[PDB]
Amino acid sequence: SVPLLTPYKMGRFNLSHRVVLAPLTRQRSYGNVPQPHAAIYYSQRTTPGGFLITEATGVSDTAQGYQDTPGIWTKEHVEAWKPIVDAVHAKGGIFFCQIWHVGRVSNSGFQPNGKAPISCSDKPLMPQIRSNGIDEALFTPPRRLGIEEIPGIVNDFRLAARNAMEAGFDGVEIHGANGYLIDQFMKDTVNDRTDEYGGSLQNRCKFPLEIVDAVAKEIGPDRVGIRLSPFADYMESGDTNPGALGLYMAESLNKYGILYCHVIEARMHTLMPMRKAFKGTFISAGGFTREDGNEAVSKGRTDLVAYGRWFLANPDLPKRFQVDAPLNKYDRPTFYTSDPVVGYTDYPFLE
Ligand SMILES: Cc1cc2nc3c(=O)[nH]c(=O)nc-3n(C[C@H](O)[C@H](O)[C@H](O)COP(=O)(O)O)c2cc1C
Repeated sequence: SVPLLTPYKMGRFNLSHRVVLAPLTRQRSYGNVPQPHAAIYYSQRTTPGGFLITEATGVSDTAQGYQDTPGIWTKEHVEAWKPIVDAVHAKGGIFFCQIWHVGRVSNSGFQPNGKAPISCSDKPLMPQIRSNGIDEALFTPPRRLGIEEIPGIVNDFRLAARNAMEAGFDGVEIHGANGYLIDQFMKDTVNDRTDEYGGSLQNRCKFPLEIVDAVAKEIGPDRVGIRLSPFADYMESGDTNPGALGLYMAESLNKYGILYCHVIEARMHTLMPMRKAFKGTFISAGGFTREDGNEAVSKGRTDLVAYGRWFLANPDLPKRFQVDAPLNKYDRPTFYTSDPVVGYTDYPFLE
């Protein structure tokens, strides 16, 4: 009866409902290592046939810009993620690992040898902001990547995709949104390169398309999604022509025949052109209510809807939605704190 709670077939996966766990950075993977507490967390949010996306997961030793976000670039990361994946599988979840590199959204304190964060350009991020006291930028201005270094970062994503499979994930979500490394190349206010990776829409999408290319070759395009936010400007990532960026990307990922395109809504024409252009599954995110999502599903505006904050705060979100029970309030001050339990796995199920 309830459109959000109607099954849906995502390529070769059968989903019981359309209520997806959005990727949610929780900063509790000590030392970039996934922790057994995450096994409880994602397990609590699993339903048979539910689709879950992990928090963003680093592709390399320089992919990090916050403390305690997990990697999947070492054999060690692989082994620690296995029991988390298995717990999700035990309750019948389809579980995709979202893979990112923060690029310029970082500092020397997060980089090996204390070196500069890397980006498509050397454009400094929030220059008005310094750390407590020192006249020193909070976001250590980034090093512009040599074109000789770009294939060996695009390979970093190919390899993280490989290690996701090793850990047993069903698939991978490429984090091409929110002002991080992939979005940095795509956005015209950030990418001012005068080589083949910059200086034009096509040049600017070369990077993401190379990444999609290498991941889908590694693991199969049928296990590959990408997240885009062409309309956002998180971390100074706005585009002067966001409708064009969006359409060119959605159109351009058709060639590759990947599984899904997952897009964050603007401040609300926008998502539709991308949806009609992209032939596979479409996932919409950003400020959905139950009723917003029921409506988007029934009117064919999207196939799935990712909920981030409400799902964070309600381990049984899909059930609650099935029934319209009241939701737990989300406690913002513990989104990003570092306790294994508090504001992480102590949001309650329905009495
Ligand atoms: C605590 C917090 C962490 C997040 N971490 C990520 C991230 O790892 N990757 C990502 O693509 N989006 C991230 N998001 C965005 C969510 O996936 C989602 O798009 C956003 O919360 C808007 O959806 P909502 O209205 O359901 O909360 C995060 C959001 C919050 C609140």
